[PDB]
Amino acid sequence: TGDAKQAIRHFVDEAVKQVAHARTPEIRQDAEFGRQVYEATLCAIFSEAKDRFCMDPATRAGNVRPAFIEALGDAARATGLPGADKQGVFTPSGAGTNPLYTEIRLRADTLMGAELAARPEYRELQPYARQQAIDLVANALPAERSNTLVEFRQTVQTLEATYRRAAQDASRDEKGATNAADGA
Repeated sequence: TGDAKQAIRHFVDEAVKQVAHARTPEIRQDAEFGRQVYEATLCAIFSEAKDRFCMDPATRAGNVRPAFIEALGDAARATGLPGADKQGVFTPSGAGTNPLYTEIRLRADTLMGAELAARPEYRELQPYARQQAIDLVANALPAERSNTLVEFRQTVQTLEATYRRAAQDASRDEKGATNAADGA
């Protein structure tokens, strides 16, 4: 409770397992629907990537979002994620789906939702479950798609920390008195 970093984190692990097994026999049953989870795995991580950076109150205005969005598009480009290039931006679709991570999210959500989950520690605790949940999807293809998945995975995580670290600097110069960042 005093270190949601480890506590709330371990609660997630359990949930993940339960589902892990739940949707494990189906993936091995047939080699196809498992590959569908690969595309959704990225997309879920992508719409969330943008949403995470966007929602973060410490990153509302000109917090480097423009570049953050393009980076993801560039990174998702090499991956080979289905999509299309519109004007000058690459985008797959509107929110993947998240039918797996959402299931474990519900279990832990109803369990934690406590003061420990309050602390901003839940931030870093982003690749904890994914690393696992996504590991399963890797089972259907832990060879290639895996290399691609593990890449876009760490790529996004570092993309946020790097973009956040920068914005954080701007936040320091933001506070003042008037016209701090109204951009009227």
